[PDB]
Amino acid sequence: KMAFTLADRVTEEMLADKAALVVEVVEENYHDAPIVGIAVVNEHGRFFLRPETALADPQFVAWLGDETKKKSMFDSKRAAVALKWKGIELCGVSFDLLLAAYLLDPAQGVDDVAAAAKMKQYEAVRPDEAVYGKGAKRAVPDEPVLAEHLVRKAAAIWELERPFLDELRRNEQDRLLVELEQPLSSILAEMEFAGVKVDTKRLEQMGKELAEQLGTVEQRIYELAGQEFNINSPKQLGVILFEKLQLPVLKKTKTGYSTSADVLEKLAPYHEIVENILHYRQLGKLQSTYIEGLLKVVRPATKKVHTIFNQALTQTGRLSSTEPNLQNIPIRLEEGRKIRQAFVPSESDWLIFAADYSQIELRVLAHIAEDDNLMEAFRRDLDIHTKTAMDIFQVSEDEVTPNMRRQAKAVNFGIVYGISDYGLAQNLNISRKEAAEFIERYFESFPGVKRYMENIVQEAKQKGYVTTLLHRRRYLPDITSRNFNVRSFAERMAMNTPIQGSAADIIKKAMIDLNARLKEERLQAHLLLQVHDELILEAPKEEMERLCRLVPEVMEQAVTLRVPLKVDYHYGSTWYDAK
DNA sequence: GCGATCAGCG
DNA sequence: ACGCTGATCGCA
Ligand SMILES: [Ca+2]
Repeated sequence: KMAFTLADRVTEEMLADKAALVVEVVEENYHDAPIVGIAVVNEHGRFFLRPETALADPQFVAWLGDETKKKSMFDSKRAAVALKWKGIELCGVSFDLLLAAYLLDPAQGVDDVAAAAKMKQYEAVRPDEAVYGKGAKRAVPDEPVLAEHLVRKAAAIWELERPFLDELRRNEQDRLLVELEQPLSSILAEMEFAGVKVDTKRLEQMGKELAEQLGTVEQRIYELAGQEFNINSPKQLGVILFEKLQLPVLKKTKTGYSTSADVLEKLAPYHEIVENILHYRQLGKLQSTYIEGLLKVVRPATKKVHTIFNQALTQTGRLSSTEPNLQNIPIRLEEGRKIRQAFVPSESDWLIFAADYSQIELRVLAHIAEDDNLMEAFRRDLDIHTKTAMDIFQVSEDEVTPNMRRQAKAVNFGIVYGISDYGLAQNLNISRKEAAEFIERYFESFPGVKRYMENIVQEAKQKGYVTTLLHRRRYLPDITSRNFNVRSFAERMAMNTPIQGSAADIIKKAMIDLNARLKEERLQAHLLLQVHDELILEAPKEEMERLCRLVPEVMEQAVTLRVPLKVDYHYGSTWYDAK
């Protein structure tokens, strides 16, 4: 139905200096994945190209890499990385429909060109899943069906750029797309392609050691239970704990007895089995997710893992990381933290360098709320988390353990983001009236935070959404819900999204500024990971000392707030040492 | 496939 | 009855 040239070679008119481009990669993980087809729509027509012809044509390759040839795309990072795996560079991406749709309304869950086109009443294109199918049935269709689908996706991109930019501009989000998210996309593509090298001999050794400790704990559980059972089975675990052993029931799930760690911790006074269950789950989580899981996704020839940072998924503007998730590598228990010893530089005599923001969301909050005491606290470079721990546990500063700090940190964000007296009581193991008076007290010291909580909720009711400092947006239609519970979850999102999203805006700007600076100074250091407020790099050891001044400065100057930004930084031979 | 659970970020 | 996530596993 749609007209296009099914082309056997590349011609000059496919290389105009503006086009909609589709480089189709069907597999979810696009690392080292087939490119199944190419479409180009421009002023001279609509063209389908087979990748074996276009990607071996030197003039098409030059066009891909020419930054003065502008491409409109959907999910351009996916194309850029699949092309990098083919040894081909993509430059000149000036519009990315996925990131435009994400910015306009992250709740759409826009995952293909069709879902984005629907936002503008454009429906002359099919959903990807209708063309390829799902699951075992998923397949690349016959070439004429493939070619028209790719041409219709590019025809859509061609038509939708203008209405999407128009609405971005009305939302004050046009520079957010063109100067933040699209430059970031190219940077994430370099980080993903570069990968992180893994010491598989060390991982494998930790795996055999764990499997031994697992059995020993597993046997002691069976002997404390007086029988054998599937310790991972909540049916059986619940039966053992709360029927055979008659331990008190403190919580239920939709499906039975809860055995979450906070329940198990409150049962430690009653029976010794519960802490063995705890230790068992921790060892098995390390084994399942971080030894075996990692080794599954290590590319064996290079010993690299190549994550995918999803840039159009979270409702706040954060990234997430998938397959493997390199944003939740263990750190807090020393047994788990050692897995970070298997993450190593990718070259001899290079080192890992990790820099991260100190208390970023509370500094953002002090700026946005304009709370005098909170601003004054960060002007003094106070550690609110440690001060809060001192108060909670009635200890001196030197007595504050890492445990108490991250516990006090959960109270600090709990209170600003709407924890109730009940939940704070359960989290702190204190009475519900103490919990409530503690909350009254903290708002006595930070009344400007309290006003911000009330003001932001009123502003979401009036406007229908909340924004971040760089104008990221999140609609909250449930804020006017008649249902008490639904409305409440929406109010807590109103309190939290502008703070967490602004912290996301800042580190994203930090990454763009950092890359420009590294390039300007002609350094080999390059980014490997982002972990929400943390940047991890690797670099030749000859560069460590320059990076100790460069990276913190770049991150601290990314934005200017009414309080300073603070950055800590470490480097070492493995990710474990970069602390 | 989903819900409970737990690893991380604040 | 703080918010944002992803992987694994049993299935009440
Ligand atoms: Ca931090």
